[PDB]
Amino acid sequence: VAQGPNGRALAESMNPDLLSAIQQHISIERYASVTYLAMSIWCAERELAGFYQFFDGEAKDEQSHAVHFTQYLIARSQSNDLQTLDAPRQNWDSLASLMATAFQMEADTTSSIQSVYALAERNSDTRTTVFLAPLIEAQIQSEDQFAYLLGRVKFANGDPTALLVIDNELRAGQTQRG
Amino acid sequence: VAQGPNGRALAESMNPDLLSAIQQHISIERYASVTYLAMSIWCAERELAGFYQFFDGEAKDEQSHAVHFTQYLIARSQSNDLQTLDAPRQNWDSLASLMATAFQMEADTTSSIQSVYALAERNSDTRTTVFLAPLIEAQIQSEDQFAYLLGRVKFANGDPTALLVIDNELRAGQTQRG
Amino acid sequence: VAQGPNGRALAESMNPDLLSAIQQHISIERYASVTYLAMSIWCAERELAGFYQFFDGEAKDEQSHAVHFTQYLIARSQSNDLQTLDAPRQNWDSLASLMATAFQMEADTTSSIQSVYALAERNSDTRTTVFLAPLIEAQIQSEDQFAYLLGRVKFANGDPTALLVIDNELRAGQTQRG
Amino acid sequence: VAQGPNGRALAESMNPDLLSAIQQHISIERYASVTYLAMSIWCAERELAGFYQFFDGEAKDEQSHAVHFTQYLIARSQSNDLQTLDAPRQNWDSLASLMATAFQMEADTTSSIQSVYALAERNSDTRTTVFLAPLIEAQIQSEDQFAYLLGRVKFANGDPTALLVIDNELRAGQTQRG
Ligand SMILES: [Fe+3]
Ligand SMILES: [Fe+3]
Ligand SMILES: [Fe+3]
Ligand SMILES: [Fe+3]
Ligand SMILES: [Fe+3]
Ligand SMILES: [Fe+3]
Ligand SMILES: [Fe+3]
Ligand SMILES: [Fe+3]
Repeated sequence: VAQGPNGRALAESMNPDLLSAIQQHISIERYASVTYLAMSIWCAERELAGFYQFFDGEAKDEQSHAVHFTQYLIARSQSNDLQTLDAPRQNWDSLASLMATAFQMEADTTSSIQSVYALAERNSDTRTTVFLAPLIEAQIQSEDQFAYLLGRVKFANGDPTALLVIDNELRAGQTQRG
Repeated sequence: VAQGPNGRALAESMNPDLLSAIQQHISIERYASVTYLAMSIWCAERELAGFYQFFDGEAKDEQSHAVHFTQYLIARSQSNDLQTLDAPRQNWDSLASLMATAFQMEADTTSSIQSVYALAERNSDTRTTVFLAPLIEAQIQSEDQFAYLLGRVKFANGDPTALLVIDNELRAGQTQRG
Repeated sequence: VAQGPNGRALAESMNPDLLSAIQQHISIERYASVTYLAMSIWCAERELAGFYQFFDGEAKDEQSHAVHFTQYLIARSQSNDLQTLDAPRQNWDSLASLMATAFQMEADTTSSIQSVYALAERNSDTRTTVFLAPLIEAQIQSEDQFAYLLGRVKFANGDPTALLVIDNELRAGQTQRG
Repeated sequence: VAQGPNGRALAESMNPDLLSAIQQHISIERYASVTYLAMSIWCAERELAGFYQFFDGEAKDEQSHAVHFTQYLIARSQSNDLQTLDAPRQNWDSLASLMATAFQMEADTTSSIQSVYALAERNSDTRTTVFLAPLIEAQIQSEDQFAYLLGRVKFANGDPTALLVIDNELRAGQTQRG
């Protein structure tokens, strides 16, 4: 039995380019987490308590996704390499602009997973393509959810009254089309 | 065993300037109470039933704070001196202006506690600094809450529709960022 | 009513040096979080599942502490500034060496809070000294806990059998002297 | 409606090389089952009751996997061909050597599934690639589990005391990192 780079017994070697891609994706998830924390703060600063609660939860969820990927590398007997984390964006001129950044962040997270998936396919690392598939499935739902929240905020057309109504929806947990 | 100014057994003498400062602070809490009663009435007169209920409760809470301080003086064997209470402010041109006065009242209550705290520190009255600390902690949360209510009302920008929505939030007990 | 740097109504201005100190401390808590994640991974890589679970939980707790501080800045109407986060230490030659780093990390977190506390005292920012006191109290218990875990691991003197026994204690939630 | 090789109505024909690959994989699962039975016996002969119970359960699970594949061939209207089963390995010089064989057996089971998956992909048999994906996902977890058990036994470094502790973990159902 061979030992993998992290010292554990190795079921199947992993291409170093694929390993680096997964390590970079962990950074993307961690960056999404701190971005949603920054968005939660921006919303709290403007008394948008429902949006604050929503993004506070999204920050914790993205971190959980990051840890899920670190656990996969452990399972593959590959080394983890936790990287320096950039500071998030922290300033927006409107809730609509913040929600656009949030949607882009969610789409960019999927694009990063898809890039890892394509590289796994090129290397015939079927454990990795199989591992990623339900995460891509979850990303479709998150993209649908963020398109819903962004579209509903844009529908409000900057009316504070409409934004208060939506804020109360989010506080109540009404965060998707259902 | 020595007897304190209120006749009870005295654990530790208190500087008369610190005693006067605590007696004055009791008046501040009582004045905050009647101010919030006046605000409750102003809101009821304009059918803002959620704001009326909120301030009715704040009035009772501020009175409870006042009594809490009278109990501390009893515990320190110091005399209480319940003072003449000024009439509250009763007229505002808008809910936003009323909420600004409410926030200032809450901040001024903290500033009064802090002044008592500093005087206790100068006199090394550690019983008093310790007694006041959790009250200052509670004031941070109240200041956060009143900044939230004021900021949400200002966000409404005088739209009656938005103010009705916020009024219903307060009636439901949704009074903080959470 | 004045507006604070983050745009909310301002109860009491804050010295910019104290604000920077709190922002830096948020970074310390975030760095403790990612350090404990790195330690959790190191333990998982060596099948020390109880230590892995323990540090996984500590990572989430430190992040919660960081968010608690961001909420205080919001409450004080001060700006948050989420910073670039250094990569954690990731390599240790023994569990005993890892636990020494963990204890030092916990002690250094307290030292950072104490430095903020002293600066608040110099500026007479009593809201901040009061806010920090229960966090310092919690740090005493965490330091006691980490001294216990480090000391118990050192008692094992590198015996894998003893380390397996302690690992099972941690998996069971037996993480303190009690 | 056409009839498949096993006589049932045929939804989609299957390449004979892919059919043979699935039949061979059923043999791999059956061989893993009898290998884990042999390991269960080896452990029972040395009073390692927790390891005996663990491998007794793994033997039954591998057999269930084999039956799951026979059911897929039935569903595809393909013939099953239950093959002669080799005798398992039965002798090891140490628990650590047995656990190495167990890990290799688990990894080899995944490699066999991956080979079937690749052949299905080459033939565009999407029913089969989809059917196999959750089985590959389960194999990642089993490989992680067996790397954990092997690594924990190797950490014991042949100390009977440490092996008794781990044996009791397995009897209690503590068989993964968690
Ligand atoms: Fe994510
Ligand atoms: Fe996301
Ligand atoms: Fe009060
Ligand atoms: Fe008050
Ligand atoms: Fe902390
Ligand atoms: Fe800590
Ligand atoms: Fe199997
Ligand atoms: Fe298996």
